[PDB]
Amino acid sequence: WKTAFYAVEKRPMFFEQYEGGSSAWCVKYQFGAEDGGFVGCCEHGRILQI
Amino acid sequence: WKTAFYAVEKRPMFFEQYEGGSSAWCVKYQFGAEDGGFVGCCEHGRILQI
Repeated sequence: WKTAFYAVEKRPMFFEQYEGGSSAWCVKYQFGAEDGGFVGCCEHGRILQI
Repeated sequence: WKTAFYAVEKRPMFFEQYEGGSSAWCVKYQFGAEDGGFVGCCEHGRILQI
């Protein structure tokens, strides 16, 4: 797995109040994160199935 | 009435500029308050009718 697959990390989670839409009663919070992944040469590795 | 009917108050009326929906050419304002009441010993008072 040190060469079969790969994970790219860009930005961890973030939380923030969403000003606008907040009508002094319904406080609306927003959050997000960003990252991804992909495969290397998918020959190093196999899958045992029935 | 000092013991027949009770009026309960929670929050004096509050105002606030409604952020969101208010822009460089308009302003939105929003107010609210919380009050209520109930009867105490309604065996105290009496009513006169026809």
